[PDB]
Amino acid sequence: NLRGVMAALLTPFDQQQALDKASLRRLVQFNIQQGIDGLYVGGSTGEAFVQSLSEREQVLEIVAEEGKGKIKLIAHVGCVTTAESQQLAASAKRYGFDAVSAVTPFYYPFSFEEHCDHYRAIIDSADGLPMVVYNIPALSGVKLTLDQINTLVTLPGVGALKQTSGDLYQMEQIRREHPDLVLYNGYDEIFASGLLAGADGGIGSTYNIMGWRYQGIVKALKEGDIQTAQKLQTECNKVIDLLIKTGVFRGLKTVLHYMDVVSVPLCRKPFGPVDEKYQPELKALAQQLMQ
Amino acid sequence: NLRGVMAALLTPFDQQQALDKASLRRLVQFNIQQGIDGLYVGGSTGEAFVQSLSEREQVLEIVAEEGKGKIKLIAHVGCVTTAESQQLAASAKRYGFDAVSAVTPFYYPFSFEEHCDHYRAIIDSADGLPMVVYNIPALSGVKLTLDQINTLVTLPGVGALKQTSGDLYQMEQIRREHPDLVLYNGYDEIFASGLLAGADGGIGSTYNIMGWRYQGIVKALKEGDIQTAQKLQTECNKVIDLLIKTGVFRGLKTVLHYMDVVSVPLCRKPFGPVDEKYQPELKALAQQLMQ
Amino acid sequence: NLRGVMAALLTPFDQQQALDKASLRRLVQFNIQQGIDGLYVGGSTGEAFVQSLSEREQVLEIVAEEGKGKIKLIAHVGCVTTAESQQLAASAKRYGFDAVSAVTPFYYPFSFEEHCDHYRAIIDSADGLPMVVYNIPALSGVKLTLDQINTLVTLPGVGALKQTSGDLYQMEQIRREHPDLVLYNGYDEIFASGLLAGADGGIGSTYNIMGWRYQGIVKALKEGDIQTAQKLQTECNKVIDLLIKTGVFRGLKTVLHYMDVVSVPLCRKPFGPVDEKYQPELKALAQQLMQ
Amino acid sequence: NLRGVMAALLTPFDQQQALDKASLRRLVQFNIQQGIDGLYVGGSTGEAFVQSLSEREQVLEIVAEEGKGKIKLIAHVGCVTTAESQQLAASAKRYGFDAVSAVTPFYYPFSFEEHCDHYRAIIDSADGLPMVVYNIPALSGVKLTLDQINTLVTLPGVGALKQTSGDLYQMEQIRREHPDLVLYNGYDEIFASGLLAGADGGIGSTYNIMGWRYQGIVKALKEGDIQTAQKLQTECNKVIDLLIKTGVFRGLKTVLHYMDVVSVPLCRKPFGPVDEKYQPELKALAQQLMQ
Repeated sequence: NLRGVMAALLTPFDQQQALDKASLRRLVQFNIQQGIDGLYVGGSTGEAFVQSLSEREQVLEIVAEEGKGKIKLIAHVGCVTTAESQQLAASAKRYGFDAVSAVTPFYYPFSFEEHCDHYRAIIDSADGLPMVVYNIPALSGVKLTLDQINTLVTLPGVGALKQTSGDLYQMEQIRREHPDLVLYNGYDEIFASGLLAGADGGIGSTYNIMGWRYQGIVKALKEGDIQTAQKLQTECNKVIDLLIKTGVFRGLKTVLHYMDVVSVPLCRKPFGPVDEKYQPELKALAQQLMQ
Repeated sequence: NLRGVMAALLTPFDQQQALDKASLRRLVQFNIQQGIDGLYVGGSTGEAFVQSLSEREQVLEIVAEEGKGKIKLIAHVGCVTTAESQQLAASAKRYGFDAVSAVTPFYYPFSFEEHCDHYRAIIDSADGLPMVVYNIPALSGVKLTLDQINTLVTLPGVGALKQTSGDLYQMEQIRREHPDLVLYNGYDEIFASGLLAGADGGIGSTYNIMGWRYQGIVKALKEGDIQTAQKLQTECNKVIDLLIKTGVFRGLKTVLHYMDVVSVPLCRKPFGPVDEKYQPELKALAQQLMQ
Repeated sequence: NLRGVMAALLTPFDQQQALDKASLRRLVQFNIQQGIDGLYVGGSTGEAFVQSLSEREQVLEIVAEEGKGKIKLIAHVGCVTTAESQQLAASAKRYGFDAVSAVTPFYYPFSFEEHCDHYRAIIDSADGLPMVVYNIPALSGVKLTLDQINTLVTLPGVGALKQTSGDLYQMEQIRREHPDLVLYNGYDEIFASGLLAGADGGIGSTYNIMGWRYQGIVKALKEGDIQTAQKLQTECNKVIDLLIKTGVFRGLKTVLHYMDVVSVPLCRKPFGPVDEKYQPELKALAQQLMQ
Repeated sequence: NLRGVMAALLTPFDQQQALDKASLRRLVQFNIQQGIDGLYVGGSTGEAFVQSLSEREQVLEIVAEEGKGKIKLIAHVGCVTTAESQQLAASAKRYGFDAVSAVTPFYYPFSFEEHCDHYRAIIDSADGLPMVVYNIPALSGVKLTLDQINTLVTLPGVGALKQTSGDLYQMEQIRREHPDLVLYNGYDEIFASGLLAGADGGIGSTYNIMGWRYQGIVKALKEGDIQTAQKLQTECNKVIDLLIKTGVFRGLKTVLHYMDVVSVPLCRKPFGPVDEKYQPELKALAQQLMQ
């Protein structure tokens, strides 16, 4: 039942790179008002890999306060370490999330076997919340086969899969093998094609600023209005071109700033600031998005 | 006017692995009768890189004889040699094909300038026929930037682009920059998602045995009937699943053999024979495709 | 003067997966006694990416306690966060390490400028200790070009380069551009070839169990005995062949366990344990290394 | 006894892009006089993949005619087709070649079983002539594992391996497994390290203009003069640095032109010219290669 359009929450930092809590609550509220189905918290987009476990627990707790039962809450609880994820998995329950998630452990080369035990351990610590297996070869460098994906997605406790892959053949194969699985599209750029291939919904960072567009694409496809599904996608794509040039996280934070949601558009070092040349475009887009 | 669902044509060899002229013709006519929009001849699917120029020119002449005027005919004329490519391009004009096409020359690491001059030299020899730029990084090993792709797609005399890539963000990007461009989807497994992302047609190998499902998806999307564009794409993928186990060129030749179109389902060595274990499955496929 | 045969220190854990302090001191001392030039501490081998900052900081303290003034001591301070890296860089200075080192930040795609800034930021925090730029493309995913390596190596503060790469052409180009640069060979299996190509020392994990052999390779080549240099290199490769099968860190921790250096040969989950079939081979290896 | 330092011959063309037999004869003679142990004809360096069988068979003739008895002779006979390869294998024997060689067929993805079969067929047609497996992952994109290489290297009729990989751990596992095997180092830039890892000689393209330097490295390691072995390799590497700038084949033919050996220094298209700006240096290189 945790199927839908969900924003991969950005984590606002202040001038000295400390977590900015007011803008977090603010971004959460903004995201709710916009009409998004839920929030995926603490993932790549939430700059998790550049924060401590306690900073991560903090953000989890705050978005929980803010988000109770208004929307669906999902905690990316993953670290390279099983114990650390298990700790975050525990907090997630404590704070009342609806599920927990974890990237396939990166950097060190682990065996599929060790990946499966890792998921199992977290699911165990999640004490009840379903798991959302997180696939993203680009960043994790972990290449999974369809067989391995069938095995992972069948572990008891696993309730959904976040496909952050542009392979839409594999997308249809996964839907083919698992008709009832909540399969989420990870690349915003190909959202419409991912849904025609079998995704139920999607989790994305650009959902923070024009979430209604993606909600729009689903409506158009459900009604067979393909040309307007194509219109919304290309409009989303002209934004993604810009964001990729400016750097996605920082660029997103910038627009959100011009929308008076995020006090400081800073990402944490080693991320660098947005190039001044890009502001004109970013303010113009912040303005326009207030459509 | 190169828009359409066009079959990437297999070339039948006899028991002594020499060209089988009777089955080629049987295969041309089979396609024509299947209502395919046209044929792309002499490509990878055609085992072109395992034949001599003469053998290649021969199939050109034979399918022109059989096809000229009934359907659209594109000639894959590319070799690693520019000189040889030109020879085949001149013959394609001579034989009366509607366009000429060529893979980015592979094996040696040429430069993009080198690649541009290469297409220029052939376009020339094609003495009037539109060039179809054929992108297939997988097999060729050439990773073209979208900027690079724009330079080629706008090179004087170029009329289309065979996108054999699964990168569908890049599909919509090309469509966005070139709204009047004939863009063929190259990976059958994602045909429907390719069209949605931008392709206006496609050239694929599995069209030889089920060209109608592919033409059906085009219809279903035009209609706004996604549920059946999906039903059909999964019907195609179940086939592709099998074909990949057995070997796509030999498995297509086998299913077509059981369909009484091709005499010997042999590919040239180094390709090997279909594993007998799959013969009963392919036998079955041929049978049910006579639907 | 940070040239030499340096061991990449393993960090021993107990039954509960907590740092095993006693075994660590024992391991620090084993290396000292085996005659190694120094220790590189808190690296990949040291499972730094699977422990906390305080743990990492703990290990640095203890090894500085144990080995200060006895051998060269380089601290891997690296993290994804520049701020976390800065924290540990300041500690390394406080405990009295000789150099500070940092992997190119991973997971997120950072620009080369962002990488330079990252090193500058850490170098600043090291307040005087030189920096050993650590190039490990396979694990990190950061493909640096030679030019990029030339820039990073010329940054004020940088005194050495840890080339954990098998490209031995780039090894001599680096040596050719930088005659005074300390250039450590990162891949133990190619040690002898790496010294022939320009490396002047090396840092390696296997140095923990048979450091005396790489010392021999350095002696051999200096003395022009390529017969023993090859003799030792194949002997080392025979063990490496094994370790790769068993899993390198765990495999090495088991060998040291049978050498009575390490109490519990465990690695932190996600790593699984050594497979029972390797026990007799490792047991037998540990016994013959007592040579 | 086909252990040695073999030059991968260049194939000279005329202004018209046809063969300059006059210069080929001169090239063969120049390498002989240089002191090369043998010649490898019709490989990538001999622009074989941009030549017809007849042109390749013609080059096989003229050099057998010009160098039989004087030096060792190895005909590269590989084509993607087993048949075209077999045809050339037969001619190699006919013209009296010492050995035969074939690159792992490329472009279409073939299985290992298919590769083994291909080699057997060629081995069969060379009717007694030993086969030199030609491994070159970079240009062919065929990735063989150590086990696969072990199987190829033990196929009956196989006499040697041309290792065109910079993986010097693999070099030594091959030497370790097969102590009697003739192992040719394929990357000129790492020749000295390739030999210290296990190779007994090399087949390289830069040998045409400075083969003596490569003989000197063999002499150097033989005598345990690693210092002059290193001096020599950096001399070779500075040439390689430039050559990679100009384009290696075109650049080789140009210095050879300034050396009077090759009349016209063209490569066949798709290769373009040496950019005008390199002429001075290449001219200068040839000037100094008269050492």
